[PDB]
Amino acid sequence: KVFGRCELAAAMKRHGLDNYRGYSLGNWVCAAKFESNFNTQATNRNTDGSTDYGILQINSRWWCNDGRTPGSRNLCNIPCSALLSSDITASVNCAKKIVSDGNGMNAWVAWRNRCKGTDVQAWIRGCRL
Ligand SMILES: [Cl-]
Ligand SMILES: [Cl-]
Ligand code: NA
Ligand SMILES: [Tb+3]
Ligand SMILES: [Tb+3]
Repeated sequence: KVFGRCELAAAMKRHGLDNYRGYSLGNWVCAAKFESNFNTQATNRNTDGSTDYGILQINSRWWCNDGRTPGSRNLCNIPCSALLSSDITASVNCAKKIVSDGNGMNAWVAWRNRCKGTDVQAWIRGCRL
């Protein structure tokens, strides 16, 4: 599923991401925009053989099991395919674990390079929230 901007903002708010670990909602919408272009089915293969999955491009080396990432951990206790669902619950719950790791949202390269330090509130302006 390809989310609309405000549709995704409302779903993330319902699942408790607004101000989670201090990151306002616009940070999460901005991250999803540049990680996946709002597409729950996005996948991207990395040079180390791991793959990034879903709207927040969660990585199979640490967070989910895809059966082909040797020596990988499954810290979110989910098959990576669950992160491609039109229902974002699994992605949100796993993202909450990731952002609680030491580096916060710096774990997402696109957030660090394209959202951090910008007017991220613009990503939710005009939305009925
Ligand atoms: Cl915001
Ligand atoms: Cl933080
Ligand atoms: Na794994
Ligand atoms: Tb530690
Ligand atoms: Tb440690």
